[PDB]
Amino acid sequence: TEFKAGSAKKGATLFKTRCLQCHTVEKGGPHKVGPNLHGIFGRHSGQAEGYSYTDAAIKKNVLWDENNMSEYLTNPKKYIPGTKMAFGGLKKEKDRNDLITYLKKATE
Ligand code: HEM
Repeated sequence: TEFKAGSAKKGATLFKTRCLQCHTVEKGGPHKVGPNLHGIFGRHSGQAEGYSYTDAAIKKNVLWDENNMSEYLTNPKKYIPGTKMAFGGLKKEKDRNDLITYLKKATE
């Protein structure tokens, strides 16, 4: 145990305000700046087909679980140096918790 469940509603609104800009979550959603995230959890870093990932991502070969996702969310480039993800992070564990919740839920 190292991650706890937050508000999905709250997660939904954070995403729209901080991730929507570059990503879709729906099944059959298009990749945009960032890849479609439908089905992320269970998946390894940089394997969505038809998406052009940096070398960095592929090489990392992360198992997208809720826990990893939270560390990544605090600081992407930190986690996967060279990554083309241009996001500062989420310093608050409470905002991250909400988000992963939303994510866990909406990319399923
Ligand atoms: C919002 C805070 C947000 C989330 C959530 C998010 C998720 C995310 C993941 C989990 C990946 C890696 C997935 C995989 O391995 O297939 C990923 C990668 C990229 N993203 Fe992202 N991301 C969020 C924020 C944003 C924003 C605001 C942007 C655009 C300015 C963006 C874009 C990208 C890009 C580009 C990548 C690919 C990295 C690479 O190939 O090196 N994301 N995102």
